[PDB]
Amino acid sequence: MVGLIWAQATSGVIGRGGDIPWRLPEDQAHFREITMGHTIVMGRRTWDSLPAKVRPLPGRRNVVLSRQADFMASGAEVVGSLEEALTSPETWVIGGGQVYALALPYATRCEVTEVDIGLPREAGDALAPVLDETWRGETGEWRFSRSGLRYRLYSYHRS
Ligand SMILES: NC(=O)C1=CN([C@@H]2O[C@H](COP(=O)(O)OP(=O)(O)OC[C@H]3O[C@@H](n4cnc5c(N)ncnc54)[C@H](OP(=O)(O)O)[C@@H]3O)[C@@H](O)[C@H]2O)C=CC1
Ligand SMILES: CCc1nc(N)nc(N)c1C#C[C@H](C)c1cc(OC)cc(-c2ccc(C(=O)O)cc2)c1
Repeated sequence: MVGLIWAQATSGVIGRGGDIPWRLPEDQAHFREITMGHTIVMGRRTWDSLPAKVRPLPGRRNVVLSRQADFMASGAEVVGSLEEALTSPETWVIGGGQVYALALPYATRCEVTEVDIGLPREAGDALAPVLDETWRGETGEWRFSRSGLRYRLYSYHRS
């Protein structure tokens, strides 16, 4: 089972300028709940965006995709191909834009957080993948953050 997990603005934006363009603690707990104890796979750019205190993400086997055979990352398994990255029975792909696109055909689950923020797409943004009709989805009820942000969770499956 390969799953994708991401948080997006309604527009589809998941990243801009190498960061996630909002703060949503409740989403972080959700992310932790889904991924804990499992292998997580991420692109090198997403690995870089992790704060040092949380790099590698603890309690998870961190796998980082890079075409750089040189690339070093303490606490992470650096691999040069997707095949090398998806060798765990339950694998969660945690970003970013490039790697969601690469892993999407391998995926049978998506766990999506939608953030109700005004954030129209700009050229060069990292974007969420588009889920087509092969997917079946359940839409969660809207929640309000601490904070000021409305958000909701989707669970998507295909067999
Ligand atoms: N909102 C969310 O849920 C999330 C948001 N983000 C955001 O996403 C953005 C980063 O995503 P993105 O810019 O798309 O970059 P990625 O995080 O997807 O990493 C891209 C890198 O992955 C490596 N790579 C890509 N394809 C391959 C391949 N086929 N084989 C081997 N290595 C490969 C390369 O690393 P190299 O260049 O070293 O070869 C490439 O530069 C940031 O803004 C981040 O904050 C990230 C995760 C989740
Ligand atoms: C929490 C954000 C997030 N939400 C969802 N639903 N899917 C995702 N794939 C990511 C993501 C991501 C990137 C890798 C990221 C960036 C970041 O910048 C501060 C922090 C985290 C992060 C995730 C979990 C934990 C934790 O378990 O304590 C800490 C930091 C994770």
